[PDB]
Amino acid sequence: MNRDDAFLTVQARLGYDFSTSLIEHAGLAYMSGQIPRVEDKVQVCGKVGFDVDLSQAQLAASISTMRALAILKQHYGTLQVVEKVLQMNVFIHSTADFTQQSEVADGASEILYEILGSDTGQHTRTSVSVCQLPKNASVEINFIVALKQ
Amino acid sequence: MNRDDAFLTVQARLGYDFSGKYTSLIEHAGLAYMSGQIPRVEDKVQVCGKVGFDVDLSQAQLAASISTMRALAILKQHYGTLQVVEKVLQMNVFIHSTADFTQQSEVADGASEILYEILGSDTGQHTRTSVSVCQLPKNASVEINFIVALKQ
Amino acid sequence: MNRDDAFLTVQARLGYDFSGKYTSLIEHAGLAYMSGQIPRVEDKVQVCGKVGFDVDLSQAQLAASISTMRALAILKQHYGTLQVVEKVLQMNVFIHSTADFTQQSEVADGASEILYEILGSDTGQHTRTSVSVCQLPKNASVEINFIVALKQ
Repeated sequence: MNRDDAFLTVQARLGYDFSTSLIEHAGLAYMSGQIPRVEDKVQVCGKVGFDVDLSQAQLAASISTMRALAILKQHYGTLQVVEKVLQMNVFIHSTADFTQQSEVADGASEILYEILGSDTGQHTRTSVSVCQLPKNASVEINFIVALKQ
Repeated sequence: MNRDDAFLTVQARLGYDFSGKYTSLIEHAGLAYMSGQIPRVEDKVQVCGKVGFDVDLSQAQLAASISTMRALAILKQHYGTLQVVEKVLQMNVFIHSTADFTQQSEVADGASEILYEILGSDTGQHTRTSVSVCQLPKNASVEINFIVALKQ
Repeated sequence: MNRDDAFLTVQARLGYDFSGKYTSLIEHAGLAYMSGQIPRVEDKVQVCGKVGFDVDLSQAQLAASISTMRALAILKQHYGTLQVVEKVLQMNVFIHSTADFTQQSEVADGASEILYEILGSDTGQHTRTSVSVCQLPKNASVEINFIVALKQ
């Protein structure tokens, strides 16, 4: 399966309709932080490790990533424009005893590998816990993406 | 048109003078990377405390405005004029808040609005991220960093 | 004499051996993006805990130093030598701390000093952001990421 069809499959599996947010400069796309919202309605709200568990937090990370990918696909028409996801910053709304930030971020990284593949899905990342996020969201993720020239 | 006079006007409206182990700004390949700015002006961090506890939404928006004006003053000092700005590529807003504060977007609007008023809706467009942190240098309420594309 | 010798000297001074699903470093257009580094060396996240509670300022500075040395070791492994570094464009420092900790700048100085000691006051110049977070992977006390310009 190619990148755009794989995207469609992940979108159907999650059960959401995903189809300034992004600025392009010098072959790079800078993307605003994305919370797990669709239309407006924030989809996974709460504090990870208290009222949100690890599985749900990974889901939230997946949704934020799919939103970013949808924004790219809408702006450029196809995910074939992605050369590399250079950087992914994951901010997790959690308790002060939660230590599984890597596993939560794996929920986003897996989406990248599933849609972009072994090589193009490679990315650097940072994962930290914050004490709150916009509209009580549980995860927020931003990206810098290299675009194919 | 006249971004520098607009900057001076915001400085007058806010009532602070901005024309007063790391580096504030580094340029590479036509981009200026800027260090995180807390609201320090005329010495003294201006709006200290925890948003949603001893700092309210309006004061937090002011704090965001001050951090942004600080960044613009640094740009004006390095490049002589805000006409050097092609685009604010990225603005990261870190808000020192309580665990029930969910209006991070409204706090960040205090910075974004300054960018739009001074630079215009075109050169003022920017991506942004706004998250709550549990503390900041010198008990500051907001800290903001930037990546700015430069003209020519 | 050069930066690699300085790295070995600082490594001896610190007393850890650094030569021993994401990617640590990706290069694009002459920039190396680096993942956030917690103070992991000799298969132990070193230090760990909440700064201002069970980690004091000195230990947090050591943690910041270890994360920085890790980043430098990754660059040296990828490129064979630290002579490829032109500038550390950006260093973001996230500190696991209490809600009363306000010395984030002093913690980040532990990283900045490593950069200056190994790379020099010129190549070691960097912009920086330092904020407190409420937790980190594996209960770590500091996590640091980097954007580094390469000489070309």
